[PDB]
Amino acid sequence: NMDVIGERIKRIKEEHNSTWHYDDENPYKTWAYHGSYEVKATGSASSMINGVVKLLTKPWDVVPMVTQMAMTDTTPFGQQRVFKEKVDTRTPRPLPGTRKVMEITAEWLWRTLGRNKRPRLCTREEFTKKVRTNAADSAKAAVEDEEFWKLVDRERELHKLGKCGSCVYNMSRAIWYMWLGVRYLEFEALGFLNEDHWFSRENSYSGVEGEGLHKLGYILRDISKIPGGAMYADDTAGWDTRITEDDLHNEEKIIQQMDPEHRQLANAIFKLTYQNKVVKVQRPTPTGTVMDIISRKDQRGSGQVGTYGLNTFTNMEAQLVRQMEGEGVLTKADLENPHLLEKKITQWLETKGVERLKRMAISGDDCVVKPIDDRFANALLALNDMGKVRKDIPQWQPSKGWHDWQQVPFCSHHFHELIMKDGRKLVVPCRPQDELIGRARISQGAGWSLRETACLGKAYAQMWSLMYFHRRDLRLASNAICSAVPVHWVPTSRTTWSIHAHHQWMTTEDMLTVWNRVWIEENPWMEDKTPVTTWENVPYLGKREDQWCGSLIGLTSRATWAQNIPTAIQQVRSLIGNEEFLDYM
Ligand SMILES: COc1cc(C)c(C(=O)NS(C)(=O)=O)cc1-c1ccc(C#CCO)s1
Ligand SMILES: [Zn+2]
Ligand SMILES: [Zn+2]
Repeated sequence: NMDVIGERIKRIKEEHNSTWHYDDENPYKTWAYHGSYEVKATGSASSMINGVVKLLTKPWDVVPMVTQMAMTDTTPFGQQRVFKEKVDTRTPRPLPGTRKVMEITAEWLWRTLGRNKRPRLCTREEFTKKVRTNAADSAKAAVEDEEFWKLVDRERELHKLGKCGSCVYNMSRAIWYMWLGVRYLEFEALGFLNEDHWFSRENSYSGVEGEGLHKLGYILRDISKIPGGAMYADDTAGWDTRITEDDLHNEEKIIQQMDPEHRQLANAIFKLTYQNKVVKVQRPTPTGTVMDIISRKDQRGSGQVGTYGLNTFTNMEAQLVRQMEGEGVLTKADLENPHLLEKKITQWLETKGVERLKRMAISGDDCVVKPIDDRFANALLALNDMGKVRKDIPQWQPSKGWHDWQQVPFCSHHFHELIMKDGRKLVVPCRPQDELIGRARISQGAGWSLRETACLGKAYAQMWSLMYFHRRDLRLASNAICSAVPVHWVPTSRTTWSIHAHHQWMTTEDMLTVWNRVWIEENPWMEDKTPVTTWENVPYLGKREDQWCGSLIGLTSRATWAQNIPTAIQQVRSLIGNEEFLDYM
């Protein structure tokens, strides 16, 4: 193993030869531990609170989920316990018949995914444009420095030789340049999966990449029209820790479709940074804080360019295998059999594969599957054996599916079908309201002025006006925030890092105009393009559904908040100062 990871550990060991030691009280059980060095502790035990959002959501000061969200421990202590609880495990090797079906399905799926698209290298200028559009950080400064690109070039020359010197995953500007450089090289070799939308629904059938939260419910409703059994949406317990050596070798098959110069760099990423990895994690000790240097051959590195796409790929494969078991194509005897008949798998993929992909909505580890019947509920042999054990349910207990697409969980949301006052139907995204309020009350970092805090508050308010307008409390709080924040101040930072977010709320354009563009003009499931001219015609969930999804409507404290909200708005305005404000109430 040292022939692939040895150089990286050697450079770390040499840079910290003063404090480098082999701490034999290290807690690693499934990861190879190489050594430790002294570091300055980073992170926080609590998240910073957005005062503008907090002042305008007084009834949620007394809400447990809202309080919990504001916690989140990122200190070496928090790092260590998350590591222990999840990441320090070993997934049993799938059986030989299971490995054979996975291999056949992976080959077929990669061929299907690359039927129209050809892989390509991503560039310095693409990465630069992405970093700049995200910053609008020291990454924009690094990208502007020529010396960063020279370090990138030197690392790439090692990769071309089948060597790695500085690509270390993290759980001086040199170590920052080496981190950003590692990320650029991964983007260079595997970025095409995202940049050329390989997991778009048109290209992958099951995929939803590029679709947007506002489209996911409509796609779930379209899946519900397909004849078959219930809709299943099982959660995997820590998916990234369940990515096996066999999954990694199956994902690597995409290199067969690459040009020689591309294949060489992508092979370097796979072999040196995915199938082998050097990881840095902080750990508190009685003497202070230390950085541990660890390594392993499997699992997925969560904060990587290829993670979403490769998790989507492996989940599509795993769900097709489960569909085959449900249909009787794969038996218990087949999974144990190294010599299992490849022909029946090939025949099922070639005749039914695409139709079975159309029965799914897959986004990374998130899946919704509508099998041909309910035999799928009990088809658990391959799923458990591939290592994709379902979260909080005994291993052999049948899955529970839904016969209403509106009850189906997907991507931390569920979706409602609303009837507008004019008779038109809308499909809207929704989640427990406490989660929406709790998240909006969290500020992103310390040393933030009232202006930056208010502008992030406005971003949350405008996201609610666009995606969660159907929640009575959120429309009211959104109107309150936008009345409290100067009209000409541009929303800043980001409300989410979700791939399903297109950030149409990041504007000073009228929110009703943005609402019409997204929900009416651009909406392919909205045949009638008649605009909505007033928010009074922008619908709400039925009051009982709003309440079932966490609304405080009907409570006295909520009525008291709604009545007194001009007072709280005025208090925010007075502390912001003499600026131009508008009355949205
Ligand atoms: C599936 O969508 C999401 C999934 C998750 C888990 C989270 C989240 O909680 N993010 S977080 C941890 O607060 O950063 C956020 C969203 C989105 C919010 C708004 C969106 C939009 C749009 C249309 O353009 S998409
Ligand atoms: Zn490297
Ligand atoms: Zn709901």
